[PDB]
Amino acid sequence: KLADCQERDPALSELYLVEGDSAGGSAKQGRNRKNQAILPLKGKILNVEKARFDKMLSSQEVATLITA
DNA sequence: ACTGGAGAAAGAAAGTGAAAGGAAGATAAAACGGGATTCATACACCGTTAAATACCGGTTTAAAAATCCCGTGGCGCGTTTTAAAAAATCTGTGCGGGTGATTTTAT
Repeated sequence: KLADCQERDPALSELYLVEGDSAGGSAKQGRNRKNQAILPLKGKILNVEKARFDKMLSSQEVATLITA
């Protein structure tokens, strides 16, 4: 789901987080593809304050964010 | 000749799809054990009598009970271990409005 940029210098790159695919589609068409990236999420995210470490690890959105 | 960037080769480390097999499950056929009938047949209850046994009086005697000395092991005390049961603390889950997403078929 990641739409990456073309710059290879991390000090000149940006990342945007959006709520879902409907917002991501609109964001990808108006961005500057040279040094901007878009990563869509899915709904409300897990509350890590009330959860456990294994429960956090078993999540999918958190894993995708960590990988990104 | 020399320098530094860039592309291509070559080599080594990590991820991968496929692998007997075995303990761990699961599912049927079989052997079992516990009720409803059906009587014939052996068992329960009632008069009669010869016989076997219980009981009394007095011995006795051999065996068991009572008594004394002693020397030990089997209970008793104090202090540790160790499972077992109980109290305390975590883990899921569903109720109803909200946010955002997935898949298979025909022509």
